[PDB]
Amino acid sequence: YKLICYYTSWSQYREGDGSCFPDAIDPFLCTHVIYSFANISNNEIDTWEWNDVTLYDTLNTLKNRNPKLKTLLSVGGWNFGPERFSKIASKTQSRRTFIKSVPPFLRTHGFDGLDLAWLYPGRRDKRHLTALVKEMKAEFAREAQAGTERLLLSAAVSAGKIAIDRGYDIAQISRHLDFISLLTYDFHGAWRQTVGHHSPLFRGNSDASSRFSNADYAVSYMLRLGAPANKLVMGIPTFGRSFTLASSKTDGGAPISGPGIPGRFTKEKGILAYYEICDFLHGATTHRFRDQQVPYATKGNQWVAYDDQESVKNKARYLKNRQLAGAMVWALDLDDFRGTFCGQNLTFPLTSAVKDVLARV
Ligand SMILES: *[C@H]1O[C@H](CO)[C@@H](O[C@H]2O[C@H](CO)[C@@H](O[C@H]3O[C@H](CO)[C@@H](O)[C@H](O)[C@@H]3O)[C@H](O)[C@H]2NC(C)=O)[C@H](O)[C@H]1NC(C)=O
Repeated sequence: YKLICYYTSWSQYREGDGSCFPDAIDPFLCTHVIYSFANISNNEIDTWEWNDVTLYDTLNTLKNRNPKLKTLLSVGGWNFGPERFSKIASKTQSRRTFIKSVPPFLRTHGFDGLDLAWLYPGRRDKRHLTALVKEMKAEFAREAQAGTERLLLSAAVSAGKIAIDRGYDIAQISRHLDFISLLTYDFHGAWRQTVGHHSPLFRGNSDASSRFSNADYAVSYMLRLGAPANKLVMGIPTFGRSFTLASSKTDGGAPISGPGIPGRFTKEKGILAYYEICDFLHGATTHRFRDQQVPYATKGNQWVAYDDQESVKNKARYLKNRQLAGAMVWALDLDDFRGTFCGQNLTFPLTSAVKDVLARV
């Protein structure tokens, strides 16, 4: 079983214990660690943070302790304009340029592969996305002729049915990618004013429309569209989503006035690190959707949708029963990496939970 874990560059600037460097990663925790977000300049892959070269090296030294540990660098991300991506892949001239620039880069800094994080291609992009993948794999296959281990090529893909139909040719790209990460944790849409869970496992016998907004459907749809189970990786969130209640109503469907207040270390409205959530829980009321098998908490006018050890284990069991390749965890820096916030002196409680399920078979 694979266990793909993302590490984000910007988590280093977090104050106090929130600060996280590659240093804190247990080399034996995951099978692959993806460094989050390289950038693109003059149609060529490039660094983002001033000290990326130092961090790249810090991350890749973990491989000295765990010889089997694979690392990848990811291009794109949320702060990377989809248009910029769209622009690079349409013109075969800039595409080939971008492509040829990658292997040397990755080889210089010690990466075993590239992760494509084109955050949401549109209807006019499908054709070009396919081209990018086809050609990149071809270039990688070629570079291996030089006597070295072929570079890996993966991609983070949307879990929403509409987004999927619109910009992805799943059948095509699947035969060229090494593994696909399903972003099964962006289900509750930031568009409108209601309380809801962003990473439900099941549909839940309790609301007819938007049966497409749960991991179960997402996985079944990908399999239907032709992606091999042995290449699909289900994404599991290590963070939670917060909301500011617009009323004293706390149950499903309650009115929302806006995102929840930021966390001490995370500092972003509407998001909270799992370790921030462990602190929040004190004096909070815990609930759990039985149909969807995920929890949520409320305190004052703040409403939080998150994942605990049990929900995460549940998702992992599901993942194993459908016979998927593994799990993907978004942000090791959002889990309790120090292991000092969430009671149990355990390090990486959430990621460890997934690993336990993947490991007992
Ligand atoms: C990776 O990706 C981008 C593309 O290379 C980097 O970017 C910007 O690139 C330069 C750097 O500041 C900007 O500014 C010059 O030109 C603009 C007009 O384009 C002038 O107005 C400005 O005064 C500068 O002379 C570009 O505007 C901007 N380009 C794009 C496409 O966004 C980007 O910096 C990088 N990594 C990071 C750290 O974000």
